[PDB]
Amino acid sequence: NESVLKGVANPAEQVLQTVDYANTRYSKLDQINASNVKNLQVAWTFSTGVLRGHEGSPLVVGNIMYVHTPFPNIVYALDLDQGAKIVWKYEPKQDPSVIPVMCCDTVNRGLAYADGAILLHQADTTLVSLDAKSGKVNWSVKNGDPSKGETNTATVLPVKDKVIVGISGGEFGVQCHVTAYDLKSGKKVWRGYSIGPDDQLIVDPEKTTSLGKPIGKDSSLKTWEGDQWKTGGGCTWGWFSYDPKLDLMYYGSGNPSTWNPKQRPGDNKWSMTIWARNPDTGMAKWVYQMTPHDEWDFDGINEMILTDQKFDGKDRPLLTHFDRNGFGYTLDRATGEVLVAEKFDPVVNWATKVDLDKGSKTYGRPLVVSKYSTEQNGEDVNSKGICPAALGTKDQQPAAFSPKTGLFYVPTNHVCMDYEPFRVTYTPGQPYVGATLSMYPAPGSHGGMGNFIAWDNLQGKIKWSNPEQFSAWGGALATAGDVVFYGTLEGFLKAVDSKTGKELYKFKTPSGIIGNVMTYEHKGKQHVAVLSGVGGWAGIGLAAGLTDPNAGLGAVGGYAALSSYTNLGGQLTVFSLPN
Ligand SMILES: O=C(O)c1cc(C(=O)O)c2c(n1)C(=O)C(=O)c1cc(C(=O)O)[nH]c1-2
Ligand SMILES: [La+3]
Repeated sequence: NESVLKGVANPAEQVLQTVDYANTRYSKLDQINASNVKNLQVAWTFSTGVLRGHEGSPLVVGNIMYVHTPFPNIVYALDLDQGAKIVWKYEPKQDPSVIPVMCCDTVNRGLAYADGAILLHQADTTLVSLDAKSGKVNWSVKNGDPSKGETNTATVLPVKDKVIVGISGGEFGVQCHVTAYDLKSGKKVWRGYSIGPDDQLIVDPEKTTSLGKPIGKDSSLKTWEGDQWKTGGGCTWGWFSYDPKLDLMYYGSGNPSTWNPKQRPGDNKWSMTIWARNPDTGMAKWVYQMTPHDEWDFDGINEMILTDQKFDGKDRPLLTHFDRNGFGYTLDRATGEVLVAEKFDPVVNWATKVDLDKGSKTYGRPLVVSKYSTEQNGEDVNSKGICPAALGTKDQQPAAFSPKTGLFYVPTNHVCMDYEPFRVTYTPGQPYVGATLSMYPAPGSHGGMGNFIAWDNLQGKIKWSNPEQFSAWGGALATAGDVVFYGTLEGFLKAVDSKTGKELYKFKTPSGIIGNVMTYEHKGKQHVAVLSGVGGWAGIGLAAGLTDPNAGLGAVGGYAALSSYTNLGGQLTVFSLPN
């Protein structure tokens, strides 16, 4: 919406979970800079009343702050003028039957502002348009059916007069998609599935290009066996980006259906894929699969950061993406050409490289190492030592980009995995996985399970790396003060120098941080806020109460030592400087 581009142009606000349309997570505010951020103090705090994992960030439109919670996804409206008083509250009624049909915690990744409305996407696949000034419901529409195992954890993207939403359920045999709804009415406009026939994909077989060449007819059907694409995954629970000058929205598709690759032969397109659609029609201009025929649940849903940098001496419209498979891709967001494809964790061993030789016969595909391939090791065989784990080198936590340093600040994981697939039959509403996993720190390094690194997307190198004891599940934020903020799983909100990488600030929030750090400006003064509350997959052992070491799909026993640093929580902490 034009109401969104007016909010991105106001650095005192945050009208999107992604900061800007380009998903850069870079704020122009420079009141809190590298020279005074040591003096940062807590201004005020606010508890949400909800436990489990708190992802996302609050929005601040004008002088009103909007805070969301995990299930049942309550929306608070705090009057920043009235001392953070609750002006209106939206407590939705949802079926508690929806919690067990969620892969990995009851999380919700935030709201969005458009045309005076607060857009909420509930866990039960219900899209609600709430009035920003009163909280009254403008319209409610159900995007899916949790009876079939279809939930939602992602945020929405408002573009022009439409709202594009995602759906979760890659672990429940869901044929996922992305859906555009009317902003003023909530009517369905177009629905672009990630898998299936060409009409359901909304793809031009002669004009939609993959790796520079047309995708052809039945590009996705010819890579699936029989009717298993109807339960084929490729879900869309990540972050959405948009370039208005190109009229293109970008997102990533999730894992292909079950975790047993033997019963799912073929490339399983277009799961694990970067998409580029028209917001109005849904027509894909170009498309690129990162992990063909997945064997490790390397959901390719991570954010698509749009930047304009000089590549080979030419100013190119770029697209950088830090995938779960451990590779940081740098693409031409206009054509879809893959320029760079390197590992942003040196321990990644599942593939030797991503073949980018333009006449290699394997152009654009990762060279799968047979030692760490679960399909080659076969069903009911434990593939030991695969790095990264199923949670990947980087999960839902979004990375940030600083145009001053030209670097990407990505909160990474450092966990490897034992993987044993087995055959499973599909029942609607029941999980459709077929794998028993065990996670543990990488044998190298220092025993830590996380790193906060700086990335150069034009040569594919790590400029500097900061270690972390546990994984870095919190979204990062870079500012014009040469600072980057991110939260640790032990509940620490850290600030590092954009160029050097030195820790400048560290404060203990009440719980582990899996949400994204945000900043805003009220009465002329910059504040930085973050939601605390450990959860997601890293804190599934604490959030779900699991005690088995293999429960929670391996992540319960992988983060056992997390319990001696944090409990469950639901707090928002706001920081500023002494007046
Ligand atoms: O394919 C899917 O349907 C889906 C959904 C989610 C989700 O909705 O949160 C996750 C995953 N997959 C996944 O693979 C994963 O590792 C994961 C971690 C988290 C989290 O909250 O930290 N969600 C999800
Ligand atoms: La998944």
